[PDB]
Amino acid sequence: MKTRKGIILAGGSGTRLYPVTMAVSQQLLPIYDKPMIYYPLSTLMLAGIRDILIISTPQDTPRFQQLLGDGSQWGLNLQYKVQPSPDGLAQAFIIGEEFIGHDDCALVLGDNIFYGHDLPKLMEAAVNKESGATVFAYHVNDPERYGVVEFDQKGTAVSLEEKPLQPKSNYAVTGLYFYDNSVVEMAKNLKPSARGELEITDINRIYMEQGRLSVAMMGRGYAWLDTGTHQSLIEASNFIATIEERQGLKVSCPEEIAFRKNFINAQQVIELAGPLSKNDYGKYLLKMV
Amino acid sequence: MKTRKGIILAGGSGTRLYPVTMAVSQQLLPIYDKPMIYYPLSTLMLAGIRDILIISTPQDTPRFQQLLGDGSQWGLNLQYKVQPSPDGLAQAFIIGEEFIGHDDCALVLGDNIFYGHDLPKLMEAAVNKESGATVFAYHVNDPERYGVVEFDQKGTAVSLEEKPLQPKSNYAVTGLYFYDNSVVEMAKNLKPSARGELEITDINRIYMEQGRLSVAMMGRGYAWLDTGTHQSLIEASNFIATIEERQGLKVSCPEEIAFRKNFINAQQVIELAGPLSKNDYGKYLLKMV
Amino acid sequence: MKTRKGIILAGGSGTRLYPVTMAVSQQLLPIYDKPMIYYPLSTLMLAGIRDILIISTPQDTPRFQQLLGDGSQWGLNLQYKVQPSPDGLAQAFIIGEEFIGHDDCALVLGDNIFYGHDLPKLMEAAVNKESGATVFAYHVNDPERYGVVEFDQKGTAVSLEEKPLQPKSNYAVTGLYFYDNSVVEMAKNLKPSARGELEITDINRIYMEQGRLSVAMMGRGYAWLDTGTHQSLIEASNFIATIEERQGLKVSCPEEIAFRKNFINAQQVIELAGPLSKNDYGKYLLKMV
Amino acid sequence: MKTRKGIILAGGSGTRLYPVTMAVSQQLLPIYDKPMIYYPLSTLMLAGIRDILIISTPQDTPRFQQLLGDGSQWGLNLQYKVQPSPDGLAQAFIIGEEFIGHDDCALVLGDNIFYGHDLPKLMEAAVNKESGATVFAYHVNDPERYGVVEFDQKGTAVSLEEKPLQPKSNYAVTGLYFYDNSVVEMAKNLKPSARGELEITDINRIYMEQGRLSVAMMGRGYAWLDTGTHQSLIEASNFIATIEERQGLKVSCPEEIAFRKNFINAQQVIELAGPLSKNDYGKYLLKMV
Ligand SMILES: O=c1ccn([C@@H]2O[C@H](COP(=O)(O)OP(=O)(O)O[C@H]3O[C@H](CO)[C@@H](O)[C@H](O)[C@H]3O)[C@@H](O)[C@H]2O)c(=O)[nH]1
Ligand SMILES: O=c1ccn([C@@H]2O[C@H](COP(=O)(O)OP(=O)(O)O[C@H]3O[C@H](CO)[C@@H](O)[C@H](O)[C@H]3O)[C@@H](O)[C@H]2O)c(=O)[nH]1
Ligand SMILES: O=c1ccn([C@@H]2O[C@H](COP(=O)(O)OP(=O)(O)O[C@H]3O[C@H](CO)[C@@H](O)[C@H](O)[C@H]3O)[C@@H](O)[C@H]2O)c(=O)[nH]1
Ligand SMILES: O=c1ccn([C@@H]2O[C@H](COP(=O)(O)OP(=O)(O)O[C@H]3O[C@H](CO)[C@@H](O)[C@H](O)[C@H]3O)[C@@H](O)[C@H]2O)c(=O)[nH]1
Repeated sequence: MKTRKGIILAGGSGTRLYPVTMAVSQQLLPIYDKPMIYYPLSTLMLAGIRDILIISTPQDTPRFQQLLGDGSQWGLNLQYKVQPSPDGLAQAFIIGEEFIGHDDCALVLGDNIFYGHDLPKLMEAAVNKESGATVFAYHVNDPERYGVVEFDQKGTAVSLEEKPLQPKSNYAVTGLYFYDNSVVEMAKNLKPSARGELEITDINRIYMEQGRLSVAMMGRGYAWLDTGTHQSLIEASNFIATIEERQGLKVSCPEEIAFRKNFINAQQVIELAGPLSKNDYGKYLLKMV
Repeated sequence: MKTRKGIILAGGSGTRLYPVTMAVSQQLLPIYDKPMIYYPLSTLMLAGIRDILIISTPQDTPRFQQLLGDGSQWGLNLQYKVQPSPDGLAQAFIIGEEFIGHDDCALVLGDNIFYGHDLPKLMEAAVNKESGATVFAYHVNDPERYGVVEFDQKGTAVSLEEKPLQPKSNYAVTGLYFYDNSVVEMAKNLKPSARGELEITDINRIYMEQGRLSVAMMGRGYAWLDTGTHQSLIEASNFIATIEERQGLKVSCPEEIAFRKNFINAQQVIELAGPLSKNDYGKYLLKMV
Repeated sequence: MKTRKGIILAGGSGTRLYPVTMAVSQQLLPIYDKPMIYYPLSTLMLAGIRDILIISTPQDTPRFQQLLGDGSQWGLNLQYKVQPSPDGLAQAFIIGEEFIGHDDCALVLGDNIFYGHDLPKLMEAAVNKESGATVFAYHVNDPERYGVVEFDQKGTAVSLEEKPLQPKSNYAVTGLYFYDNSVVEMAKNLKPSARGELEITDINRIYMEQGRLSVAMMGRGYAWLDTGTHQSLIEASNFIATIEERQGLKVSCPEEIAFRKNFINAQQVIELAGPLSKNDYGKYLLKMV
Repeated sequence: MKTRKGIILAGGSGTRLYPVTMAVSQQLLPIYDKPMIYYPLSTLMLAGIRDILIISTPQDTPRFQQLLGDGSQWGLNLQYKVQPSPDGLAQAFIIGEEFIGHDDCALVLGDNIFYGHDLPKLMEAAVNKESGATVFAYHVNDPERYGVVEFDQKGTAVSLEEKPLQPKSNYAVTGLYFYDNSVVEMAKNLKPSARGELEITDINRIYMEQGRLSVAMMGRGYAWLDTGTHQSLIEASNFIATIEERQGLKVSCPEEIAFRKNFINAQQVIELAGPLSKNDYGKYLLKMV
């Protein structure tokens, strides 16, 4: 089956970004012209996923609801669930067990921003994979900060380690994952790691050992914009601004993607444009159709 | 009397910045490494004002309270009051009548960012003025968007117009004002303009006609950053970021300002820095003391 | 035949960028960590093109030769020729007539900077096209400034205009072109335009009217960094720096491309690294092998 | 005597910046909208110095002369001299001995960028000093990279060390110095240091030991931009671009300075702005007068 459910994990207290995140959720922070979460949301929409569960903190979930509603305005079906404590990426599947049901599901971090050509085809295999899991590898300068995947000479991925002190490679596993239905029980069966979290890397290693993990390489022609510091956030906004102003197009605009993939029509677009017409956003949509 | 009370007017629905202000008050949005509200707050602190009333919309006032508390952590006394409808800048003095009492009071807009090494000195005269008012002029190339002050050959302020279609000068009257106690009665007597607002420019014209208006000039050593569009927000964040890292200092950091003006001591700075120490905002403070 | 010759047109006086370009040729200006010309040179190398003619002004041509030499150090064959006066892009084929001989040839502008995922594949049809020409269309905000290609409902390119006052579309024809051997005679018979230049757009319209022009779409996932203003130059440098620092990889590094495509071996790279080892460039190459 | 002569030391091979300095003199590289040399040149002009000697390498000197000419277009008198080998900053006084004659003279490095609203007043004292020397200190986080000046409790300069492994303070002695006529003979008596150069710090230590040294402090309102690496160059260009755009001015624009200090008149400004009018550098000047 094609993966048609997705979860955006957008919780966390954001201590690493204080004081900016003392009174605004990290995933609501603007990346130039739109909140951060519009980017990973766009990534799921580009993969054809329209049924999505958003997980956030007790305090932030209602702000995401206020921003997005049930998503029907974009031809989506959005649901929300609260994560009491940030216990690890894998907890997303426990919290989302009912939402997932017996289907396949993708997980994307609310702060995962991708930009690049052919992202839909980069994700196509993952979306259509019969069983197992797919993750994406990206070369970074500081592998120690991420889940790291090692490849042998044939170029086959043969190991995964979470924040290794001596990375076996410079390839980090990104915040976009595709899983089959077995991930739910797999997650419920995990024990906390040394840092007290249900590790996504433990989930991935299981799939790998059973030969069910596909590691899709995301080439250097793609940008995976970091959002870990005040500096990286402003560099992400400038990057997106440089692209949009030059092209006269927006990057990860849900309304545009919904329209282009026919989740909604021109008429619906014109309505959505109304409340946004005081700036380039609403005008952009009207000009579009 | 030295002006020792101040009001930060930080209401508004933020429609102009949608969708980034759909779930977030514009004044909580970050300008590089701190919430926008830290900027006008620092401006008042730099004038020696420690008793401050923050006004916002019903919905947003509690978020400002959660972010700032009563201000005692920085040696300030912050109180809060709500503005049900944005009836105009001058309504700040009606809502703040009880807070003001019989004292002089300054008003700063919550979305105004003032920068300038000599600003404290420039505000000194305004703080000490015995009666009347002081406003701050800044050269812009789009005067038609603001209150505009015209000067005669001698250099005396001769007229004030709110968004003149044919500006008489290129000097905008910025959102920082120091008034004597009579502004409250002036405000309570104003009638709404054509746009249905109690205008700050009408208040300023009254002081001008009584011969009690001083105009402080902010020359090219100053910056008054635009926060009106997605584009101006990133331009403002870029400005703060480049100046802080190239000049090795922090712009409008209340903890630093409170410490430097002795509102708080080194022990308190370290205590405040703890929760903020995962990034340079907190580490800078620890190094400072 | 596969296109195996290329021309980099890097002349012009650069008046648009004065006074920066009174002091340095535009194509020698740094785009973060390397001279601008390294970018279009990398593009040709990525297409497998190693036999290249560099055209510049009488004053600058020796500068490029000083920088690049004959390119043998990177397994290329670089030659130089002077363009007495900037009489138009098409003059490149007259100046390069002897160099081109009877072969196919690509033309890239010395200030053309592309960044994106599958560039080699995007150019593959062009490199292998039997006869005719191939150009690349990119969506921009200001088509008026470029050669514009209009598409009909079916998506077929139906017209080409050079800087139309009323663009028939928002697709600009970039500075990368692939031609068969017939372009030389077209160029020799072209009459100057209203502005007194031999227009590349007239050459392209000739191919188009013969039904021999392919228009390869460069999606919004690619960046075509503008280099026309002081502002666009720093946005380009920041864009590249953002990508490189995050990845720990360089964009358009000729030594790396030469090495990866086996134009040179590791031993060769070590020698090239020597004179560059005082900064990350030299160190990067050493680390690479 | 008022200091009326200045020397800009602009040699060196700039190997740390390869490959961008392979075919371009480092001081001809742009810092946003004008060549690097314009900055230290403006620093001298702001001190009222109009008789200037530019010293560079045998390959680069002619390029500066090509760009700047005799400086008469800006009411200056510029002359040039070649430094055969980079034997040290202090060699400037030997090479420039004939130029200096019996007068006082300032020395500024060709790659130092000084910014600050009060710099002119700050330099006024130095220009008027009857005898002795004035140097400029600036706080840095990496004092070990520069000449370092230590102050006692009183605030008196008590030691000077060139690149100390154990810095005695964090105040760097920047690349701007004002000397009386005794500096020439001091230079003739210097012996090369361990690194084989005539050190400016030995000269300054002599003045210090004779109790004839003044140290001007550049505090928070100043910026002293690093131009040593590819990264610092873009950081410096970002600083200039942001300050210029946000504050509506030009940093170190010789035409503007020449006009404002009455070195040239409005007609000459327009004439000079013509060739520069395709962009804002020229348009700003036209608007200025
Ligand atoms: O104790 C925790 C841990 C994470 N989070 C949140 O979950 C998201 C994950 O971010 P982060 O903690 O910085 O990622 P890491 O936990 O360091 O790494 C995970 O996410 C990386 C990027 O997606 C993967 O490379 C790693 O393999 C995976 O373990 C964020 O928005 C966090 O706020 C919390 O709230 N609390
Ligand atoms: O009743 C009100 C009116 C305004 N605001 C806020 O105040 C700021 C002011 O913005 P805006 O209303 O759009 O500015 P204008 O009212 O058009 O202009 C005012 O602010 C300018 C400087 O920013 C001055 O030059 C003008 O003279 C003055 O009238 C915003 O964040 C508003 O939301 C409130 O909170 N309540
Ligand atoms: O005789 C010439 C003409 C141009 N150039 C250089 O080529 C580049 C092109 O810039 P410019 O001359 O300003 O562009 P245009 O010639 O106005 O336009 C051309 O380049 C555009 C994309 O850059 C295309 O869209 C247009 O169709 C094509 O005609 C610059 O670095 C020029 O200096 C030369 O070296 N020699
Ligand atoms: O004989 C020489 C020596 C240097 N330079 C140039 O002068 C600048 C100085 O650069 P560099 O030699 O690398 O700096 P240092 O000599 O290490 O440091 C000097 O410059 C610093 C400020 O930039 C001061 O703090 C130090 O005290 C002073 O010794 C460069 O553009 C050089 O190419 C010359 O043109 N000729």
